[PDB]
Amino acid sequence: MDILKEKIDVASRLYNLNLDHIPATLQVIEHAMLLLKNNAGYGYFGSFNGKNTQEYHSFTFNGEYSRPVRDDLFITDYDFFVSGFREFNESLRDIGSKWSSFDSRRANKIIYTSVMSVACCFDLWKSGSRKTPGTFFEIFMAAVLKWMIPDEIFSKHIPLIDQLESDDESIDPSSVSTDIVIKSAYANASVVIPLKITTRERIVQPFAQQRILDSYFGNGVYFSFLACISETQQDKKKKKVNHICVPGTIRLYQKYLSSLSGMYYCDIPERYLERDLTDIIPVRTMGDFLFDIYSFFRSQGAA
Amino acid sequence: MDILKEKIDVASRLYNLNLDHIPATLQVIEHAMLLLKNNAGYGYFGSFNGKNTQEYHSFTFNGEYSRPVRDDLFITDYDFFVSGFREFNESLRDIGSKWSSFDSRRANKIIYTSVMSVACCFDLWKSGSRKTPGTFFEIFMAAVLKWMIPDEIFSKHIPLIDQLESDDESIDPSSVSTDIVIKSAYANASVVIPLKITTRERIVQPFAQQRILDSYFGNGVYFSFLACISETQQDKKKKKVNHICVPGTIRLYQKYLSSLSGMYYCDIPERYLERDLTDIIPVRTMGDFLFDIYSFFRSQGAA
Repeated sequence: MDILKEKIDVASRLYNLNLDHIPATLQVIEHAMLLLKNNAGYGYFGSFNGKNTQEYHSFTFNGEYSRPVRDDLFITDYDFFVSGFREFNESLRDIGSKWSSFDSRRANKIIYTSVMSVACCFDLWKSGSRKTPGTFFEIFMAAVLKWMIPDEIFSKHIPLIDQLESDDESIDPSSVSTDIVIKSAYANASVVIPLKITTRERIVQPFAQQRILDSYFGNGVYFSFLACISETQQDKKKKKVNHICVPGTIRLYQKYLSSLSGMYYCDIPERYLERDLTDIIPVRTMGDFLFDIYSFFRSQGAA
Repeated sequence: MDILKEKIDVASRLYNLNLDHIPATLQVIEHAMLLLKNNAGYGYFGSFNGKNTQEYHSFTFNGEYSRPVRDDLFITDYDFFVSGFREFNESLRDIGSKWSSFDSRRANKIIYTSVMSVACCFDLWKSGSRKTPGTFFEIFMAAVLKWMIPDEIFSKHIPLIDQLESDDESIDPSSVSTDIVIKSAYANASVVIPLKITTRERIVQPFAQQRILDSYFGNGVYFSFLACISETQQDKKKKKVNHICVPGTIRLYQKYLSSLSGMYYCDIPERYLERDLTDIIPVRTMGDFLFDIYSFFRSQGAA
């Protein structure tokens, strides 16, 4: 409960110190999962309604509700999740040769569960920076991306990215920038992975950053892939789920501000699945994310 | 108290309907001023400390405090303010011929007082959209800019600006975009005035917008001038005032994201007065703002 924060802080500190943080981060997953399992109620909460219906569940504790959870996506069985996680782990070693839709669906479900397990724990036991789930999301992904392409350069900091993130934190201590830079060992090209659970008004931020990097380093050096969990919004009173989408804005951004290589969600909002977006920017999955990122580095750039 | 909101709503509705809103907006100033005068305590609150000291005052009511107010800037005498306002009004008619430092200082002090009088009323009597002071700031400035250059085209809406503002509001109903577009009657050029009391993380927003307009309409069609009140932040516990500045970020933004014509404050943060910013972007005053904007249109563009 308060053991969870301590446990994150351990993994968070290892990460900043730039040490092997993966064991300590798995320990956070283990503990968040067992916490919800032994203390939290779990039921149907509300639905999103558009072209289709999407049902969402919530974890409960002493009245309080967690953010909405796609039950069809969250693995609510611990032993299931444990053996799932190991196979997910081994499939990343041979993603070059095999990456079926079953490999993608489970990578997606695993990432979702891992991040959302930590997130929901904070919604119920409200202890931490309130930006800690965002922090765990970065740490976790940094963990997985390391298992997968362990030969690419992780430990580079770029001055202008550090500038934007330092200044961001100096404004709002609760809204802090988590971006991952992976540079290719073999060519002068690298990816930049802005991580956010949900985007809200910070949707311009990856676009603006891409623009800045293009006009500072030149056009084919940095490629941005955006990783998210959802765009869900809880309406706690009416027991239903919104999807906060700005399709017009993203199109303006893609066309006239800057181009990103892709947008990725565990829980893709139904609105973002349409051609008005997908024509001009890939909107894929967190399982698709891993392959796309790997593919980029196999290609040595240019994707 | 609750009469103030009703009174703003009247002026706000006239404005959106695109009618003469100036009388109804002066009535809001009249009433906010008399409210603070008859009900509010007024004392020294705290200071900012850097290269120099800057003392700030606050209005009080039933324990509650208003945001910090530069006493040297706010006109706390009603009759003073009233005769001040009229002369300010007449000087805008002949700003071409005369605009001394005394004309600029009083324009600055008048704008400051008008906007901050409404703002502090909301901090004490907490009734309204919580974005209403921002709303009044736009309305007020739109009022003054109309007295000054009454021959330029105010009533144009640009699709892509409407898109960004509509989407902004759809995300956060409390954080809404207030930008003024004035198009020159005589040449294909116009200004875009993003208004914000303080900027916070929304500092990228005018830069990104400028970029988008340059890459959609071409480079010499839109020029952005940023109008603010301060960058003050209250620390209610320690009784002192911070200045939330991001000088590195604005430089990155000016150089690599987009160029704005100027940045204007009633209460310019001391940090923004340095050459590292002022070399690459004008950082002037709200009194200087009026002349600069007028100058732009006298020039018929290009400034």
